[PDB]
Amino acid sequence: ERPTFYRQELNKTIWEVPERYQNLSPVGSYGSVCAAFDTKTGHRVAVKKLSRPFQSIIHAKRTYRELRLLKHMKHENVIGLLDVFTPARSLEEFNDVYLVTHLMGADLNNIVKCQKLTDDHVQFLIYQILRGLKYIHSADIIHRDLKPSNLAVNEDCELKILDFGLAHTDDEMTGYVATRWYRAPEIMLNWMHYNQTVDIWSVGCIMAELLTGRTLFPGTDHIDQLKLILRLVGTPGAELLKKISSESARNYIQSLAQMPKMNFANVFIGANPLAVDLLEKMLVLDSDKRITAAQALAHAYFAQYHDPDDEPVADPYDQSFESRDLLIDEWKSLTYDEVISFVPPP
Ligand SMILES: Nc1ccc(N2C(=O)C=CC2=O)cc1
Ligand SMILES: [Cl-]
Ligand SMILES: [Cl-]
Ligand SMILES: [Cl-]
Ligand SMILES: [Cl-]
Ligand SMILES: [Cl-]
Ligand SMILES: [Cl-]
Ligand SMILES: [Cl-]
Ligand SMILES: [Mg+2]
Repeated sequence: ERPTFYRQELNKTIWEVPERYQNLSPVGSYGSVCAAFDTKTGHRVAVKKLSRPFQSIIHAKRTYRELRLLKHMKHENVIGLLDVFTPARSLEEFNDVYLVTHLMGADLNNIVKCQKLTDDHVQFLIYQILRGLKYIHSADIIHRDLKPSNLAVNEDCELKILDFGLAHTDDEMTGYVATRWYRAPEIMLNWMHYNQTVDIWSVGCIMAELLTGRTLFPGTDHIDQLKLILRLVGTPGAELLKKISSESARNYIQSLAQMPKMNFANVFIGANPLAVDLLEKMLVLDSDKRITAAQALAHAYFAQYHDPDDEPVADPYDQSFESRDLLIDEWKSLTYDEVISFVPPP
């Protein structure tokens, strides 16, 4: 049952993998990644070797979280797991974890910065993002890091969501950085407990950028970005203010002069009126009032692609491990069980 493994050193790293994976080629270094040819399936794949997966309790739990999430995702518009393996023959010698996915080429950044996008292209790209998000949200998963570099696109304009947020550093979110430009204001500023509605804010920012060719909220820091956001959508009323938990944050918001919501038709000049309407329903400051993924799929902007019989939901997903307090070797044994129980896709 166990395949034969072979060892090789590539760019100062030892790779020990099943014989089915051939012609390994480093492509980046979380972990290190190689492209390879999978002779069993005929696909070009990415093989990721995790770095120090069990070095702390925090790191061991994150390894388990990533493997559980990738094993669950089975949807045309979401990255899935082709294989997971370890050269260890027993739990006692278990130390390394390797993950195998389809090799991705272009991301949405390349399409946006380069090509000329018709409204038809925007419809199809945003439709596929929302189709994947309906699936993800139906399992009570929040992506939390949706942005153009985390969306893979091929020559036929087909799209996959990848790089789920496995929980970023403060330094990574500081300054003039794309890592913050797509984040909802309530999570950027820790206003309140957040939920899946943060992802719809991100879709609105991405859709705006496809329509204009320009970043919607390219702030030079957290406060500059908040000012750009409030100039477009308006300052909050008393209803949303009650929902912000920090007294200082509430005090700061009330220090700002009040501003009305702008006319989106005079911002997104020449856009399809149905695109403008959908943007007004995503980019809502109060997260309770944003449109959901399931509701957006039925919006008239997507009439040529919407098929309610081909927009599936996910199997239920048990996340109770997230509140569990375990030792390193307990998280490690749980991860080992999930490696050896993996069943490949058809
Ligand atoms: N700045 C800016 C650039 C482009 C746009 N635009 C749309 O939003 C849809 C067509 C179009 O040219 C709007 C503002
Ligand atoms: Cl093999
Ligand atoms: Cl996939
Ligand atoms: Cl090992
Ligand atoms: Cl990006
Ligand atoms: Cl005022
Ligand atoms: Cl489950
Ligand atoms: Cl421990
Ligand atoms: Mg990424």
